[PDB]
Amino acid sequence: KVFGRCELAAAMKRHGLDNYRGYSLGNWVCAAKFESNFNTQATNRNTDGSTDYGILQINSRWWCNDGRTPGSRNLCNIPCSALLSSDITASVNCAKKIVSDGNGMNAWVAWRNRCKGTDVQAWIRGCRL
Ligand code: NA
Repeated sequence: KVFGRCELAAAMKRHGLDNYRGYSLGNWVCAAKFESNFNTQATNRNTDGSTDYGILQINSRWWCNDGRTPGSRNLCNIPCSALLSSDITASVNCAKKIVSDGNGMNAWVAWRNRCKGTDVQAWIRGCRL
């Protein structure tokens, strides 16, 4: 599914991401925009052979099992295909584990490079939340 901005904002808010570990909702929406373009089905392969899955482009080396990433931890205890669902529950629950991991949202390279230190409130402006 390709989310609309406000639609995703509302879903992320419902799943407890607004202010999760101190990151306002706008951060999460920004990160989803530049990671996946709001498309739950986005995949992208890395040079290391791992792949990133879903709206938040969660990586198969650490976080999910895709059956093809040797010596990967599956710290979210999920098949990586669960991350591509139109229901973002799994992506959100895994993202909460990642963000808790000690590097915060810097784990998301597009967040660091395109959202961090910008006016991220702009990503939820106009939305009914
Ligand atoms: Na893995």
